[PDB]
Amino acid sequence: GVLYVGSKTKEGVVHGVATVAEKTKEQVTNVGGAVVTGVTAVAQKTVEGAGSIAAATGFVKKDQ
Amino acid sequence: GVLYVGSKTKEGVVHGVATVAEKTKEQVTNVGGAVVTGVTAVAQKTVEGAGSIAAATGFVKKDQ
Amino acid sequence: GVLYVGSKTKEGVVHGVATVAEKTKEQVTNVGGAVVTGVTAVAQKTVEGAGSIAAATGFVKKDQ
Amino acid sequence: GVLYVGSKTKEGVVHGVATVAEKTKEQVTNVGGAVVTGVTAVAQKTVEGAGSIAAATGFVKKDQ
Amino acid sequence: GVLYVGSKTKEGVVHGVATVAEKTKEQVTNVGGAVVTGVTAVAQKTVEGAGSIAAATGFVKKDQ
Amino acid sequence: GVLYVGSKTKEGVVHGVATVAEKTKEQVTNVGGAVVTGVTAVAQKTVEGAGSIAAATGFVKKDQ
Amino acid sequence: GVLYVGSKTKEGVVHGVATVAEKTKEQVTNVGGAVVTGVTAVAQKTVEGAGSIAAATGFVKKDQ
Amino acid sequence: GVLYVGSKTKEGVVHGVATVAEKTKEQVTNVGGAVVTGVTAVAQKTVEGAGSIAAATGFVKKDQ
Amino acid sequence: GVLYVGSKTKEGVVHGVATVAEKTKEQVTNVGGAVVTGVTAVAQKTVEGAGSIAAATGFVKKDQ
Amino acid sequence: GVLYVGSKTKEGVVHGVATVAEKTKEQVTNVGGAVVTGVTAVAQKTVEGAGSIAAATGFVKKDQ
Amino acid sequence: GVVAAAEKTKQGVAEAAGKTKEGVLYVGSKTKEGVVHGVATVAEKTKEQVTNVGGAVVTGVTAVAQKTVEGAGSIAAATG
Amino acid sequence: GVVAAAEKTKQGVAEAAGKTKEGVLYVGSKTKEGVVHGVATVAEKTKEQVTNVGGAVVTGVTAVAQKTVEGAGSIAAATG
Amino acid sequence: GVVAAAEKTKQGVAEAAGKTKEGVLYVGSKTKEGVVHGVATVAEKTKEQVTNVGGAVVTGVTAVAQKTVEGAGSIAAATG
Amino acid sequence: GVVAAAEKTKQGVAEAAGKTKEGVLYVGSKTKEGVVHGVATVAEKTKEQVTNVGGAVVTGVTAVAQKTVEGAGSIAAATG
Amino acid sequence: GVVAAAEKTKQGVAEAAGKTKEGVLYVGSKTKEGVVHGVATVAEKTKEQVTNVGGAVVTGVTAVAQKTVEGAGSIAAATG
Amino acid sequence: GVVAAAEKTKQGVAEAAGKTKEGVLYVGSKTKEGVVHGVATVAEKTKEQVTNVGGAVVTGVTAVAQKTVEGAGSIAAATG
Amino acid sequence: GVVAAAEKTKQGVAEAAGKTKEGVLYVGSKTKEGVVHGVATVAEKTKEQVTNVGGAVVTGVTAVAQKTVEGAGSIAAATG
Amino acid sequence: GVVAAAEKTKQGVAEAAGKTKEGVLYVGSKTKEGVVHGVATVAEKTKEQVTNVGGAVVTGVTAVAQKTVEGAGSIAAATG
Amino acid sequence: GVVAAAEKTKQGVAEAAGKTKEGVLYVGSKTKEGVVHGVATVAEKTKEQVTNVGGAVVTGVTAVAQKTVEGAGSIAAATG
Amino acid sequence: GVVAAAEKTKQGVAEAAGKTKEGVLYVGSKTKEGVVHGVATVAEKTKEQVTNVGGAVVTGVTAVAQKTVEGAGSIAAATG
Repeated sequence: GVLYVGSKTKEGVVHGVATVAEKTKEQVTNVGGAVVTGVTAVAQKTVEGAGSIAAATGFVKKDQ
Repeated sequence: GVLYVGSKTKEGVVHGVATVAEKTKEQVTNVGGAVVTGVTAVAQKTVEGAGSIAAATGFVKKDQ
Repeated sequence: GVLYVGSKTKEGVVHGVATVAEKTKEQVTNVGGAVVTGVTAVAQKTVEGAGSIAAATGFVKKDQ
Repeated sequence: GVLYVGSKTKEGVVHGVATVAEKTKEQVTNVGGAVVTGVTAVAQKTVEGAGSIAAATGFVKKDQ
Repeated sequence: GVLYVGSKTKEGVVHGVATVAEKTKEQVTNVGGAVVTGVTAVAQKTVEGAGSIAAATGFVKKDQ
Repeated sequence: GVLYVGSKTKEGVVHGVATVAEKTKEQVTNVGGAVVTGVTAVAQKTVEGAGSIAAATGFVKKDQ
Repeated sequence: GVLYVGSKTKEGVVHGVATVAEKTKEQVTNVGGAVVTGVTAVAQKTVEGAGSIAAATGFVKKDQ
Repeated sequence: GVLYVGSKTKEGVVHGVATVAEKTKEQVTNVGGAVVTGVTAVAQKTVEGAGSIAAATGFVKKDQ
Repeated sequence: GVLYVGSKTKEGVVHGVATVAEKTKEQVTNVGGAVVTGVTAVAQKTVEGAGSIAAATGFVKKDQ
Repeated sequence: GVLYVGSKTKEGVVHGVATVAEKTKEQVTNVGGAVVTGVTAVAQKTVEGAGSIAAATGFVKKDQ
Repeated sequence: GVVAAAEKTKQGVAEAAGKTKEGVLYVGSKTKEGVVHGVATVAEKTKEQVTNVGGAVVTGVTAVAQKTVEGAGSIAAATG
Repeated sequence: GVVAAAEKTKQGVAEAAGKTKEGVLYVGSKTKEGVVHGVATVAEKTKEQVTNVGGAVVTGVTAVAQKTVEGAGSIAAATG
Repeated sequence: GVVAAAEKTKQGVAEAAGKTKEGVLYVGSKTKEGVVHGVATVAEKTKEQVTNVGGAVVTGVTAVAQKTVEGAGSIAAATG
Repeated sequence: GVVAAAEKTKQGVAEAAGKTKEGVLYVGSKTKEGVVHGVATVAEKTKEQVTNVGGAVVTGVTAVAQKTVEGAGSIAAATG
Repeated sequence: GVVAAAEKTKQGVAEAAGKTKEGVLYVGSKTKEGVVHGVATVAEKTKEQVTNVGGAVVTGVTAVAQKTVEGAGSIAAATG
Repeated sequence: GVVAAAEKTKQGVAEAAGKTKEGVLYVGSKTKEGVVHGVATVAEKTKEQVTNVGGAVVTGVTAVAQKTVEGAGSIAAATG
Repeated sequence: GVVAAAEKTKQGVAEAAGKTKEGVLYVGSKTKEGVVHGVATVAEKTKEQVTNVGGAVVTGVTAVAQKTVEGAGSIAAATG
Repeated sequence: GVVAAAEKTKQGVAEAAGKTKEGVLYVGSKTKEGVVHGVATVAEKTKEQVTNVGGAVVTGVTAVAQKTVEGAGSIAAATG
Repeated sequence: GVVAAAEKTKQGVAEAAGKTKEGVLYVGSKTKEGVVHGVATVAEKTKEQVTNVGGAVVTGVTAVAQKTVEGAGSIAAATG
Repeated sequence: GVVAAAEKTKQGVAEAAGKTKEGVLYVGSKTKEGVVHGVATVAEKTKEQVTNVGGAVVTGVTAVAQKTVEGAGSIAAATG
């Protein structure tokens, strides 16, 4: 039989994200559009199937 | 038979996200759009099926 | 049988992302478009299937 | 049988991304287009199947 | 049987990307086009199948 | 049987990319075209199959 | 049997790319074309199959 | 059996590319063409198959 | 059996490319053509098969 | 059996390319043609097969 | 002295400050000192025998973090 | 003195400051001192025998982080 | 003195500052001192015998991080 | 003194500053001192015997990071 | 003094500064001091015997990073 | 003094600065001091015997990085 | 003094500066001091015997990086 | 003084500067000092015997990088 | 003084500068000092014997890079 | 003084400069000092014997790069 002593496994992982912002100046003017300027960390693992969205941020959907 | 002694497994995990913002200035003016500027951490694991949205932030949906 | 003593495995992983911004000035003016200017870390692992979007940020979809 | 003692494996990994921006000035004016100017780290691993988008940022889709 | 003692393997990996920008000035004016000027790190590994896009940034798709 | 003691293997890897820009001035004016001027690091490894795009940045697709 | 003690192998690798730009001035005016002026590092390894594009940047596709 | 003690192998590798640009002035005016003026490092290794493009930058495709 | 102790092999490699440009002035005016004026390093190794393009930069394809 | 102790082999390699340009002035005016004036280093090694282009830069293809 | 002033604004913020001194900050930081982790073993037959006479013996997995301000620190000490 | 002033703006921010001194910051930083990790072993028959008389013996996996301000620090010490 | 001023703007920011001194910053940095990692072993029959008389003996996997301000630091010391 | 001024702009930023001194910054930096990593071994029969009398002996995988400000630092010391 | 001024612009930035002094920066830098890595061994029969009397002996894989400000530093020292 | 000025521009940037002094920068740089890497061995029968009396002996894979400000530094020292 | 001025431009940049002094920069640079790498060996039967009496002996793979400011530095030293 | 001026341009850049002094730059540069690399050996039977009495002996693969500011530096030294 | 001026241009650049002094630059440069590389050997039977009494002996592959500011530097020194 | 001027051009560049002094530049340059490379040997039976009494002996592959500012530099020195 199979033995697993002290074994580690990572699948779809995100680890260690550091960010710093000192004395920064930002000016935005948006009209009917998207503007994104932030930290985003996403991890997904799908065994089977379809139509799985892990994350959706800052979007403008206007389908017809 | 199978033995698992002291074994570890990660699947779809997000770990360790650090952020700092000191003395920052931001000015935003939005009209009918999306603006995102924040920390976002998302983790998903789907065995099967479909149509599974883990997270949706800062969006403007106007379907017809 | 198979033995796994002290074995490690990474599949679809993102690790160690550091960012710093000191005394930076940014001015944006968007009209009906996309502007992205932020840290983004994404990790995916799909065994089978289709139609799996891990992350979607700063977009403008106007299908007809 | 197979033995794995102290063995390591990386597949689809992104590791160690450092960025610094000091005293930088940026001015953007966008009309109905895309402008991207940010750190992006993406890692994917697909065993089988199709139609898997790991990340999509700063886009303008207007299909007919 | 096969033994793997202290063995390492990298497949589709991106490691060690450093960037610095001091006292830089940039001015952009875009109309209905794409402009990209940011760090991008992407890693992919596909065992089989098709139609797998790891990353898509700063694009303008207007199919008919 | 095969032994692998302390053996290393790299396949599709990108490692060590350093960039510096001090006191640089850039002025761009784009109309309905593509302009790219940023660091890009991409690594791919495909065992079999087809139609796999690792990265696509700064493009303007208008098929008919 | 085969032994691999302390053996190294590189296949499709890109390593060590350094770039510096001090006090440089650039002025671009594009109309419906492509202009590229940035660091790009790409590494690919394909065992079999076809239709695999590792990277595509700064292009204007208008097929009919 | 075959022994590999301390053996090294490179296949399709690019290593050591250094570039410097001090006090340079460039002025470009493009109309419906391609202009490329940046560092590009590409490495490919294909065991078998066809239709594999490692990198494509600064192009204008208008097939009929 | 074959022994490989401390043996090295290079196949399709590019190594050591240094470039400097001080106080240079360039003025370009392109109409519907290609102009290339940048460092390019490319390395390929193909065991078998066909239709493998390692790199394509600064081109204008208008087939009929 | 064959022994390889401390043996080196180069096949298809390009090594050591240095370039300097100080106080140079260039003025180009292109119409529907190709102009190339940059460093280019290319290395190829093909075991068998056909139709393998390592690099193509600054070209204008208009087949009928 | 420092002076700040915002006028005729829909949104405004005026901040002024004299002498200032920042402090230490630790966000998401890890520190290990004297730690042992990840020890895996597989055996069929193990025999261990220790025989001590008038001495000091330390054995097994062990982590220590001593901090002796005055005097002698030792893991094992045997002074006759 | 420092002076800042914003006028006739829909959004405005005026900040002024005199002497300033920043501090230390640690974000997402790791530090190891005296650490042992990743030790894997496979054996069939193990025999270990230690025989000490009037001495010091240290053995096995061990991590130590000593910091003796005054006096002598030693892992094993045997003074007759 | 420093003076900054923004006028007749929809969005404006005026910042002024006198003397300034930045501080240390550590983002995503790693440091190892006295560390042992990645030790793998495979054996069939292992025998280990230690025999100490009036001495110091250190053995096995070991990591140490000593910092003795005054006095003598030693891993193993045997003074008669 | 330094003076900055922006007028008649939809977006404007005026910044002014006198004396300034930057500080140290570490982003994504690694440092190893006294480290041992990647040690792999395969054997069939191992025998190890140590026999010490009135001396110092150090053996096995070992990492040390000593920093003695005043006094003598030694891994193994045997003074009669 | 330094003076900067932007007028009649849709987007403008005026920055002025007097004396300035930059600082050290480390981005993505690595440093090794006293390190041992990548040691692989394959054997069938190994025998090791050490016999010490009143001396110092150091053996095995070893990494050290000593920094003695005043006094004598030695890996192994045996003074009678 | 330095003076910069931009007028009648859709986008403009005016920067002025007096005395300036840049600092050190390290991006993607590596440094090794006292390092040992890549040691591979294959053997069938190994025998090692050391016999020390009142002396210093150092052996095996070893990396050292000593930095003695005042006093004598030595890997092995044996003073009678 | 230095003076720069841009007028009647859609995009403009005016920069002026007085005295300036650049600093050191290191991008993608490597440095080795006291390093040993790439040592491969194949043998069938190895015998090693060392016999020291009142002396200093150093052997095996060894890398050292000493930097003694005042006093004598030596790998092996044996003063009677 | 230096004067630069651009007028009536769609894109313009005016830069002016007084005294200027550049600094050192290192891009993609390598440096080795005291290094040993690429040593391969194949043997069937190896015998090595060292016998030291009251002397200094250094042997094996060795890399050293000494930098003694005041005092005598030596790899091996034996003063009676 | 220096004067530059561009007028009535779609794209223009005016640069002016007074005194200027360039600095050192190193791009893609290599330097070796005290290095040994590429040593290959094949043998069947090797015997090596060293016998030292009250002297200095250095042997094997060796690379050194000494830099003694004041005092005597020697690889091997034996002063009675 | 120097004067440059471009007028009525679609693209123009006017540059002017006073006193100027260039600096050293090294692109793709190599330098070796005290180096040994490419040493290959094949033998069947090798015997080496060294017997030193109160002297200095250096042997084997050796590279040295000494730089003694004041005092005597020697590879081997034996002063009675």
